[PDB]
Amino acid sequence: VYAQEKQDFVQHFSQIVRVLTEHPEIGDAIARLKEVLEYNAIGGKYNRGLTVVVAFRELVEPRKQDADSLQRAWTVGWCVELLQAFFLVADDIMDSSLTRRGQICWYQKPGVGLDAINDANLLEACIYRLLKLYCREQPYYLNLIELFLQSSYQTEIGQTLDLLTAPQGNVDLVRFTEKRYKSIVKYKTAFASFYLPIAAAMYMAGIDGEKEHANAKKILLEMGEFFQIQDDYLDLFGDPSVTGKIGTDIQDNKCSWLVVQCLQRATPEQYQILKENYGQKEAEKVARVKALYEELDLPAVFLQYEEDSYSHIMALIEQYAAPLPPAVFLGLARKIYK
Amino acid sequence: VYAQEKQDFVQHFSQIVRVLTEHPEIGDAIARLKEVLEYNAIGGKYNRGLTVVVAFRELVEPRKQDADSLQRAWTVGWCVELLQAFFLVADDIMDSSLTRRGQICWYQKPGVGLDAINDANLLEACIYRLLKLYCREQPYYLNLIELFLQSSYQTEIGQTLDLLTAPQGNVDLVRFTEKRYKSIVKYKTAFASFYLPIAAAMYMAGIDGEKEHANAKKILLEMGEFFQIQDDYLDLFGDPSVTGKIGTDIQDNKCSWLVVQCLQRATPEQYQILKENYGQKEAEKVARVKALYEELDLPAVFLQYEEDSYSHIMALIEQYAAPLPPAVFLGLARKIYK
Ligand SMILES: NCCC(O)(P(=O)(O)O)P(=O)(O)O
Ligand SMILES: NCCC(O)(P(=O)(O)O)P(=O)(O)O
Ligand SMILES: [Mg+2]
Ligand SMILES: [Mg+2]
Ligand SMILES: [Mg+2]
Ligand SMILES: [Mg+2]
Ligand SMILES: [Mg+2]
Ligand SMILES: [Mg+2]
Repeated sequence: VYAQEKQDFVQHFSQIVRVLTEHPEIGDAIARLKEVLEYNAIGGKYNRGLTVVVAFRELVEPRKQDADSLQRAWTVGWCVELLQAFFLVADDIMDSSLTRRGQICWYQKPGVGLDAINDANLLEACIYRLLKLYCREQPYYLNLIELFLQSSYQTEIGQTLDLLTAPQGNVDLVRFTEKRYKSIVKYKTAFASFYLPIAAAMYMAGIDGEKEHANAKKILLEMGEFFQIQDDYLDLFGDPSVTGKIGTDIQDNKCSWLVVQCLQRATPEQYQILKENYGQKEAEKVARVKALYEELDLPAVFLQYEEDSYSHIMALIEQYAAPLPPAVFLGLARKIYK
Repeated sequence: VYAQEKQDFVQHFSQIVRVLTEHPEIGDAIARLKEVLEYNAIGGKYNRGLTVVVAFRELVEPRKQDADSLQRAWTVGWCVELLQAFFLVADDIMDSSLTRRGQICWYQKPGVGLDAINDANLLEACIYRLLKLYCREQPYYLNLIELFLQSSYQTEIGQTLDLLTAPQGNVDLVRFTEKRYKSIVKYKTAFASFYLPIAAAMYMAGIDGEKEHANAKKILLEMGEFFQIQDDYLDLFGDPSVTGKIGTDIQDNKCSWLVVQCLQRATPEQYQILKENYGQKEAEKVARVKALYEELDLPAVFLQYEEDSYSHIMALIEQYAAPLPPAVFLGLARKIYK
């Protein structure tokens, strides 16, 4: 059912690679592009890319869903997956991460290293190549170009706020507030992970109205915040065999949802333990932070937050879904809430 | 004269920064964006950015050069400078460079490091922000967006070929051929440094014809090749007080014009010296390579190549300038040939 939706989307990847890797001496760069694409855009759940396709099929009249229109829909879905790949290749370098999607991070691969910086930019370039190849004659062409560009700018502003609040070797507990946290996740995750795929399908369906996009945004940016909060919870308490990646938030001095909650509940003694042990590479210091989170019942605080968040997002769907089919937002809510 | 053209272009930078750095909690990210912009887009000769303005003034009828049209011209000129800044911030990381434009490389700055990866992407994002803010209602809007996107993709393919031919710790003398060299520079430099600013002004002047852009390209890509050959010559034989940067091509195992010329002229003994000493960090090995280049009269070979190249580019101007004013290409030829 959901795995069959997944299978149909994945089966289009081979064609995406062929169209992108189709001049001889430059063939070595194209062979490297193929390796970058295969290593990084394949191995995930493809939820963002699939959201484009599922939303498109639910927003466009079935008699208008011809072979070429569906081809454009899974191409844009794959552009969303490429945008995620570009950001994650770079994010893994800047966060000093080890693994991603069950394998070593592209930059950690022997023979890759900081050449991954240019590889990340190539993934970004592939989006606009695919949009030109498949959507240049469509009335929503410029809307899609501007949407991917604006989503990248917002993510990058978010990444800047994330990195500025997490300086290496500096105590930044005073800056780990709820207000700072909400602004970081709004920009670094909410815009590109949730608004982008639904907005892309909306534009392809000819739904270009400011009011409709603003209403969809009201639901989706709140869903984006939950998704990042769950990502911060899983960084420490998730199973790496399930998440496919090793957590680094504590070592990286990140303004995680966990540290924000810790500081709101900590006694003066607990604050001192957090101050002495946070943002450092020493395994025993990281372990001390985890023990403090468990002492403050942060896993239980997360489960209560997830319940309260799900009800809030469902209340936002009742308020702002119209005139779009509620199934567009309910499908996405089912996939992110566990 | 040329310094007054330069001064007028530089005086618009303060407005570019204000428009880009104009939401409070996110203010810290905006303050970082301002620091990235001031450190990296200021300190150069601004030749690419000025080329847009000079070409625009020479291609557009003076009665059509109103205040708003000129404002759009120096804004696009600054978008070209931003594109260069994005690529150079990243290139300095991947080439392990120390200095640029007379100061330490942005990534080498204490407190910056690999966060410069996101800073480079922010510079790239600023191009499309400025194009939307100043050119969205112009008929050449999409032509400019697609031109900057295509120029970035070609540069990135070029950067891939550059990095693949220069593996760290691997002997790659067999791959340092004239054919490989010509393909690397065509993509990594020629397209974005020479075709882009003239094409941008051409589109702003309403010159959008395939034939006209192809003719301009025939001159400009050849000029781009010369510029990269001079860049490779200056990497070793240039004065860092004049170039503003320290050479790393020998240490980085790069397919430089110098090593290509060395291999074409080397005796079996000289080839062995090059093989033992190229692509390594040891100062005495780098010195041994430089001595071999001087023994093979490569500085004299470069001066003869520069003379032969200047005559060839001037012959290309006589063939392909029409119907554009030859001054458009002659101005650029004067600034790059020393
Ligand atoms: N949002 C980008 C990637 C992350 O979610 P990830 O946990 O590295 O996948 P981050 O926590 O670095 O923000
Ligand atoms: N073209 C990009 C930058 C260079 O010219 P630069 O010498 O680093 O300025 P490269 O030699 O790395 O190609
Ligand atoms: Mg990360
Ligand atoms: Mg991160
Ligand atoms: Mg995370
Ligand atoms: Mg360099
Ligand atoms: Mg380089
Ligand atoms: Mg160089």
